[PDB]
Amino acid sequence: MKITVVDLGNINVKYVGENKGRFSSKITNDYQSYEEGFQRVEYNGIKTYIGVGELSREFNKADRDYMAQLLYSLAKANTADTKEINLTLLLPIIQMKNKTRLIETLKGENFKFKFNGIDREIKINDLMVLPEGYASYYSLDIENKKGDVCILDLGSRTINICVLENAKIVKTNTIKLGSFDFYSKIKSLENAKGEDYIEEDIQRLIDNGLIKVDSKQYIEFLSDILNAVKPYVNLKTYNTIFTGGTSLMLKEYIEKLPLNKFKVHPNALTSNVDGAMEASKKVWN
Amino acid sequence: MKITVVDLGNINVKYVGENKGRFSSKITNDYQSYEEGFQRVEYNGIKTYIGVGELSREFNKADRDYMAQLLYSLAKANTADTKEINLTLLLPIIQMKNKTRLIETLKGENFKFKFNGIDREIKINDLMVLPEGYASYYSLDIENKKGDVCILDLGSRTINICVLENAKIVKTNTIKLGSFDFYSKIKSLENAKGEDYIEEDIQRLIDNGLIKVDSKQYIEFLSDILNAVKPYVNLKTYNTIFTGGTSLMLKEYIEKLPLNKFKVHPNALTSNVDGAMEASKKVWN
Amino acid sequence: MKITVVDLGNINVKYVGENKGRFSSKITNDYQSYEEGFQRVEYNGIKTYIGVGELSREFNKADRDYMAQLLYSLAKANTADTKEINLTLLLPIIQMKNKTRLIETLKGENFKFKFNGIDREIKINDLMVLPEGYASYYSLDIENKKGDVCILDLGSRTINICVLENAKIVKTNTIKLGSFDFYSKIKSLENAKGEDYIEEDIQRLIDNGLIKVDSKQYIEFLSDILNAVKPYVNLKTYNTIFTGGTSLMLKEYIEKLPLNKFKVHPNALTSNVDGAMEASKKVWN
Amino acid sequence: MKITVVDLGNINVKYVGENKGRFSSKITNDYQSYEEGFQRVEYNGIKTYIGVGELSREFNKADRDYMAQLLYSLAKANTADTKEINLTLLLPIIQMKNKTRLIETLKGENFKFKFNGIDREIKINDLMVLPEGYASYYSLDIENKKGDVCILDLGSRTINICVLENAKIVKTNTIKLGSFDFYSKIKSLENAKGEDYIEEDIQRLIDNGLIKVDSKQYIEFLSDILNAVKPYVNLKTYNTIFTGGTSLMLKEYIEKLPLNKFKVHPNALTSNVDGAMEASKKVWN
Amino acid sequence: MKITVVDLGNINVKYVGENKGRFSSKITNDYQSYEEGFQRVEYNGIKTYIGVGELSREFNKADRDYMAQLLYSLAKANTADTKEINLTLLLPIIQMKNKTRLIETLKGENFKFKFNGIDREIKINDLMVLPEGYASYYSLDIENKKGDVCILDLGSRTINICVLENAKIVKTNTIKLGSFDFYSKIKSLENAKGEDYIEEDIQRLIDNGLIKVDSKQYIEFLSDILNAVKPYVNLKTYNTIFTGGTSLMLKEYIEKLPLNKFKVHPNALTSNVDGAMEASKKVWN
Ligand SMILES: Nc1nc2c(ncn2[C@@H]2O[C@H](COP(=O)(O)OP(=O)(O)O)[C@@H](O)[C@H]2O)c(=O)[nH]1
Ligand SMILES: Nc1nc2c(ncn2[C@@H]2O[C@H](COP(=O)(O)OP(=O)(O)O)[C@@H](O)[C@H]2O)c(=O)[nH]1
Ligand SMILES: Nc1nc2c(ncn2[C@@H]2O[C@H](COP(=O)(O)OP(=O)(O)O)[C@@H](O)[C@H]2O)c(=O)[nH]1
Ligand SMILES: Nc1nc2c(ncn2[C@@H]2O[C@H](COP(=O)(O)OP(=O)(O)O)[C@@H](O)[C@H]2O)c(=O)[nH]1
Ligand SMILES: Nc1nc2c(ncn2[C@@H]2O[C@H](COP(=O)(O)OP(=O)(O)O)[C@@H](O)[C@H]2O)c(=O)[nH]1
Ligand SMILES: [Mg+2]
Ligand SMILES: [Mg+2]
Ligand SMILES: [Mg+2]
Ligand SMILES: [Mg+2]
Ligand SMILES: [Mg+2]
Repeated sequence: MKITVVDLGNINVKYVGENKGRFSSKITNDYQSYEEGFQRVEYNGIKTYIGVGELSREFNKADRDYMAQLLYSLAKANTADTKEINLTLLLPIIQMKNKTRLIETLKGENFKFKFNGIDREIKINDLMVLPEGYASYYSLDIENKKGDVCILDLGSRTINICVLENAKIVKTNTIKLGSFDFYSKIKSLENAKGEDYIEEDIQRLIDNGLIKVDSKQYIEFLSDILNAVKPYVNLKTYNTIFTGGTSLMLKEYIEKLPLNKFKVHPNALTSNVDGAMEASKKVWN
Repeated sequence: MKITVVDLGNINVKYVGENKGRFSSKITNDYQSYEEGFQRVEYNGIKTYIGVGELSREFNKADRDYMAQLLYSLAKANTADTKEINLTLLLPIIQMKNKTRLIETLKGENFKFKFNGIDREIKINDLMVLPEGYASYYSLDIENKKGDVCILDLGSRTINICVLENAKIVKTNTIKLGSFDFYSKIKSLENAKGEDYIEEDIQRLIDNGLIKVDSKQYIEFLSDILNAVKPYVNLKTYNTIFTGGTSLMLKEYIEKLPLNKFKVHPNALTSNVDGAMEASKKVWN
Repeated sequence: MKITVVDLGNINVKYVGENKGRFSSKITNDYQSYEEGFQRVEYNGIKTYIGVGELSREFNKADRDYMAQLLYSLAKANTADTKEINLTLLLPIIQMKNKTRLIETLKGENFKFKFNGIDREIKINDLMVLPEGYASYYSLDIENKKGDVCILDLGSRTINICVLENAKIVKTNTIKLGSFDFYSKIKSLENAKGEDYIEEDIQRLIDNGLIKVDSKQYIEFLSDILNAVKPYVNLKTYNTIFTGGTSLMLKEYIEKLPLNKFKVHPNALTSNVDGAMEASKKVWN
Repeated sequence: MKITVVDLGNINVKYVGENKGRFSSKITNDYQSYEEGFQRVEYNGIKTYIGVGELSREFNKADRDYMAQLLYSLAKANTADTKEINLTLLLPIIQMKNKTRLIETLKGENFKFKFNGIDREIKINDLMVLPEGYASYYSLDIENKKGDVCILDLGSRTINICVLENAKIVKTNTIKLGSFDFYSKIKSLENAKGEDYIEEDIQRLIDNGLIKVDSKQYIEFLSDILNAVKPYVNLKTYNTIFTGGTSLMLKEYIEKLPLNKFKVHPNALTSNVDGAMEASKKVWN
Repeated sequence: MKITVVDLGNINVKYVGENKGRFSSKITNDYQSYEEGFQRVEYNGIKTYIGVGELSREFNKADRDYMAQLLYSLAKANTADTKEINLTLLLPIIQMKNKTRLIETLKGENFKFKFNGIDREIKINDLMVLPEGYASYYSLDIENKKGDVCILDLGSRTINICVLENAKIVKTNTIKLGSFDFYSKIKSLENAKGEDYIEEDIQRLIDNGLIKVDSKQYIEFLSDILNAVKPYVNLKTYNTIFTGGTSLMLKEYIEKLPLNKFKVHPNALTSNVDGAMEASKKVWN
C-alpha cells in the first residue's frame, strides 16, 4: 500500500516515504552505556547505534549489513501503525544482478525491532530495485528529458553513468571514485604532520573551519573525476545532470567548466530518491 | 501465411509485416548489468543488446551475424501467436548468389528466442530473397513504371544501380560508397583537433547541432557519388528514382541538379521494403 | 648532438637514447610521505610521482600534461652531463597538426628539474615529430619494405593505420580503440559481482592469475578491431605489420587468422621507437 | 621558350618537358593530417593530394578539374626558375572543339601554387592542343609513315582511331571503351563473392597476384575492342600502330592475331606524348 | 661502527643491536622510593622509571618524549665500552618527514645517563630513519619478495600499509587503529559493571584468565581492521604479510579467512626490526 524508497549510500542514508529525510550511514555494534540518548535499533538480539562510529567501507553494498539502517529508515519514515509497505531500493548500475541475493532475504519477511525501545513490527508486500543514476532521471524536469542527456551520479565512492537517448538508456557504467578518496587524500597530509584525523571526522572539520582546503584541491578532484569519464562519455556532448552530494560539494566549481551544455541537479542529494519515488508510483499505482 | 520483409542494412534495420517499423543496426555482445531497460535477444545461449554498441562494418552481408537483428525484427513486427511466416529478405544486387548460403541455414528452421525475457518460437515456411533497388521499383508510382528509369539506391555503404527499361531490367551493379564514408570523412577532421568521435555517434551530433557541416561538404559527397555512376549510367537519361536514407540526407540538394528528369522517392527510407512487400503479395498471394 | 625518441603512450612510456628502456604511464600529483623510494620529478614547484597512481585517460595527447614523464624519460635515457639534445616525438597519425601547439612550448627551452633529488638541467636544440605507425615502418626488415604493406599499430586506445605502397604512403587514419576498452569490458563484469577493480590494476591480475580470461574474450576483441578496419583496408591484401603492445597480447591468436600474408612485428613494443630512431639518424646525421 | 606536353589521361598522367615522367591520375580533396609525406598542391586556397584517392571518372575531359594535376606536372617537369613556357595538351580526337573552353581559361594566365610547400609561380606564353592518336604518329618510325596506317590509341576509357594515308588523315573517331570497363567487369565478379574491391585498387591486385585473371578474360576484351572498330576500319588493311597503356596490358596477346600487318608501338605509354613533343618543336622551333 | 635498531612503539619497545630484546613502553616520571629494584634512567637531571606507570598515548611519535626509552634501549643492547654507534629508527610510513625534527636533536649528540646508577656516555655517528612496514619486507623470505605483496603492519594504534610490486613500493598509507582501541572497547564494558581497569592492566588480565573474551570479540576487531583497508588494498590480491604484535594476538583467526594467498609473518613482533637491521647492514656495511 504505502511506498518507501531507501538509498543506503556509503556515508549518508536517504529515505522517502510518508515522511522524508536522511541521516548518516555510520553504524557501530560497540557497547554503549548511555543507550537512552543515541539512535539505536536491536534486531534479533544484536543492537546497533546509528549515526555514530565506523563507516562500513565495504563495496558491493548488497552484503554490507544493510540491516539496521534499513529498518531504522523504515521506522523513521512511516509510522507505527503501518504494517505492510512496498520497498524500492537503489543499487548501483553495475550491481543490479545482486538483487537476486537481496530479494531472497527480504521479500515476504516480517521484521520486528525495538527502534529506541518502542518495539514494533513491519512486513513488506513486494521488493523492488532500481539502479542509481537512472532513477534520478525521472525526478528531472521535462525540458531535459526530451534531449540526449547523461546522468552522472557522483556518489561518495561510486560514480554512476547512465547515458539516456530520447527516453531510452544507451550506456550504463560504474566507476570506483568519489568524495571518500578525496577525504583520504586530505587526511594523507593532515594526519602526517602530527594529527589523528580519519575519513569520518574530516568533513565536519572543513565545515567548521579547521582544514584550510585550497581552491585547487577541489579542481584536482574535478579533473580526476573527469579523467575517468572520457572513455565512456564526452561531457561536451550529452547534456549532463550532475547528482549526488559530491556535486553540491563542487557546485561552485562545476559551473565554471568549458562544457557547452550541463547543469547541477536541484536537490541533488535527494534526486536519486525522488525519481525512484515517481517510478514506484508509476508501477504500483 | 503471414508475410514479412526485413532489410537488415548496415546502419538501420527496416521491417514490415503485420506491424511495420525500423530501428538501428547497432549490435553488441558485451556484458551489460541493467538488462531490463535495453532491447535484447538471446539465441542458443548467446545474448545481444540491439540498438547500442558497435556497427558490424563487415561487407557481404550474408555472413555478418544477420542473426539477432532478424529474430528481433520478426518478433517486433508480428505477434506472439504467429508461428509460421514467409520471409522476403533484400540482399544487394551484386550478392544475390549468396542466397545459397542463406537459404541452407534458414529454410524450414524453427527459431526459439527470449525477446526481452518473454520467450517464444517461430518457424518460416519458405525463404525468399530480392535484390536491393529492384524491389523499390514496385513501390514506385505508375507514372514512372512505363518509362525507362534508373533505380539508384544510395545506402550507407552500397550504391545499388538497377536500370529498368519498359518493365525489364538492363543494367545491374553495386558500388562501395555511401553515408558511412562521409561520416568517416567528417570524423577525420573532427577527431583530429582534440575529439574522440566515431562513425556511430556522429550523425546524432549533426542532428543536435554540434558539428557545423558546411553546405559544400554535402556537395562534395554528391559529386563523388555521381563521379562513380557515369561509366554505368548517364543520369540525364534514365529518369532516376533516388532511394535509401542517404537520399533524404541530401534531398534539399539533389533537387538543385542539372538533370533533365528525376525525383527523390517518397518514404525513400522504406521504399525498398514496401516494393518487396508488393512482390511477396504477388508471388504467394 | 645526441638524439632521443619518446613515445609517451597512454599506458606505457618508451624512450630510446643513449640508454633505451620503458616504464608505465601512470602519473600522480597526490601528496606522498615516503618520497625516497618512489620515482619522482619536480618541475617549477609541482611534483609528480611516476609509475603509480592515475592513468590520465585524456585523448589528444598534445595537452595531457606530457610534462613530467617527458623530462623523466630524458633524464633516464641520457646522462647528467648531457645538456643539448634532439627530440623526436611520436604523435598519432591523425593529430600531427598539434605539433604547432607542441613546438611553441618546447623548442629552444631550458628545463630544470630534480629527478629524485639530484637536480639537473637540459636543453633541446630542435624538436621533431613523427606520426605513430609510419615510424615503425623504418624499423621493418627489407623484405617487407619493397612490397605494399599496411602498418597497423594497435595501441592502448588508438589504432593507427598507415598503408604504404612502394616507399610511399597512401592511406593514413586513426581509430579510437585498443586494450583499454578491453580492460573496461573485463572490469564491467568483474567489478559487478562484488569487486573493486579498475583499468589500471587489471592487467597485473591477468598476469598473476586471478582473472580467468576465456580464450574467446580475446577473439571478440580481435574481431572488433577487425570490424573497424574493413572500410579503410582489406587485411587479406596489404601484407600487414602488427605493432604495439596490444599485438603481443594477442600474438598467439593473430597468427591463426585467415589472412594470406601478414606477421607480428618483432619487438613490437619498441618498433615505433626504433624506426623513429633510424629516421632521426637520417635527418640530423 | 621551354616546351611541355601533358596527357592528363583518366588513370595516368604523362608529362614531358625538361624532365619527363608520369604518375597516377588519382586526385582527392579530402582532408589529410600527415600532409608532409603526400604529393600535394594548393591552388587559390583549395588543396589536392595527388596520386591517391578517387579517380574522377568524368568524360569530356576539358572540364574534369584538369587543374591541380596540370600544375603539379608543370612543376615536376620543369624547374623552379622557369617562368614562361609553351603548353601542348592532348585532347581526344572527338573533343577537339572544347579547346575553345580550354584556351579562354589558360592562355596568358599566371598560376601560383605551393607544390609541397615550396610556393612558386608560372606563366604560359601560348597554349596549343592536339588530338590523341594523331600525335603518336609523329613519334612513329619512318618505315611506317610512308604507308597507309591506322593509329589505334587504346586508352583507359577512350579508343581513338586516326586513319592516316600518305601523310594525310582520312578517318577520325572516338569510342567509349578501354581498360576501365575491363576492371569494372573483373570487380563485378570479385566483389560479388564477399569482397570490397573497386576499379582503383584492382590493377595492383593483378600485378601482385591476388586476382587470378584467366587468359581468355583478356581475349574477350580484345574481341570486344575489335567488335567496335570494324564499322570504321578493317584491321587487316591499314597497318596498325597500337598505342596507349592498354596495349601493353595485351601486348602478349595482340601479337597472336590473324592480322596481316601490324605492330605494338614501343614505349606506347609515352608515344602520344613524344609525338606531340616533335610537333611542338616543329611549330615553335 | 656498531649498528642498532629501535622501534619505540606505543605499548612495546623493541631493540636489536649487539644484544637483541624488548620491553614495555610504559614510562613514568612519578617519584618512587625503592629506586633500587626498578629499571630507571636519569637524563640531565630528570629521572624516568621504565616498564611501569603510564603509557604516553600521544600520536605523532617524533615528539612523545622518545627520550629515556631510547637511551635505555641503547644501554641494554650494546655494552658499556661502546661509545659511537649508528642508529636506524623506525617511524610510521606517514610521519617520515618528521625525521627533520628528529635528526636535528640527535645527530652528532653525546648523551650521558645513569642507567640504574652505573653512569655512562654514548655518541651516535649518524642517524637513519625508515618507515614502519617497509622495513619488515627485507626480513621476509625470498619466496615472497618476487611477487606483488602488501606489508600490513598491525600495530597497537597504527596500521601501516605498504604495497610492494616487484621490488618497488606503490601504495603507502597509515590508519589510526590497533589493539589499543580493542582494549578500550573491552574496558568500556568491564569498568562499567563495577571495576576500575584501564588500557594498561587489561592485556595481562586476558593472559591470566580474568577477562572472558568471547571468540567473536576478536572477529569484530578483524572485520573492523579489514573494513578500513578495502579503499586502499584488496586483500584477496596482493599476497599479504601480517606483522606487528597484533597479528599474533589474532594469528589463530587470521588463518581462517576467505583470502586466496596470505600468511602471518614469523617472529612478527621483531620483523620490522630485523628487516631494518638488514637494511642498515646494506647501507653502512
Ligand atoms: N557542501 C555541501 N556538501 C554536501 C551537502 N550535503 C551532502 N554533501 C556532500 O555529499 C556527500 C554525500 O555523498 P552521497 O550522495 O551520500 O554518496 P552515496 O551515499 O554513495 O550516495 C558528502 O561527502 C558531503 O560532503 C551540503 O548540503 N553541502
Ligand atoms: N536527414 C535525414 N536523414 C535520414 C533520415 N532517415 C535516415 N536518414 C539517413 O539515411 C541513412 C540510412 O541509410 P540506410 O538506408 O539505412 O542504408 P542501408 O542500411 O545500407 O540500407 C543514415 O545515415 C541517415 O543519416 C531522416 O529522417 N532525415
Ligand atoms: N602479453 C604481453 N603483453 C604486453 C607485453 N608488453 C606490453 N603488453 C601489452 O601491450 C599494451 C601496451 O600498449 P602500448 O603499446 O603501450 O599503447 P600506447 O602507449 O598507446 O602506445 C598493454 O596493455 C599490455 O597488456 C608483454 O611483454 N606481454
Ligand atoms: N602490363 C602493363 N600494363 C601497363 C603498364 N603501364 C600501363 N599499363 C596499363 O595501361 C593503362 C593506362 O592507360 P592510359 O594510357 O593511361 O589511358 P589514358 O590515361 O586515357 O591515356 C593501365 O590501365 C595499365 O593497366 C605496364 O608497364 N605494364
Ligand atoms: N597472544 C600474544 N600477543 C602478543 C604477543 N606479543 C605481543 N602481543 C600483542 O601485540 C601487541 C603489541 O603491539 P606492537 O607491535 O608493540 O605495536 P607497536 O608498539 O605500535 O609497534 C600487544 O597489544 C600484545 O597484545 C604474544 O607473544 N602473544
Ligand atoms: Mg548514491
Ligand atoms: Mg539498403
Ligand atoms: Mg603507441
Ligand atoms: Mg590517352
Ligand atoms: Mg610498530
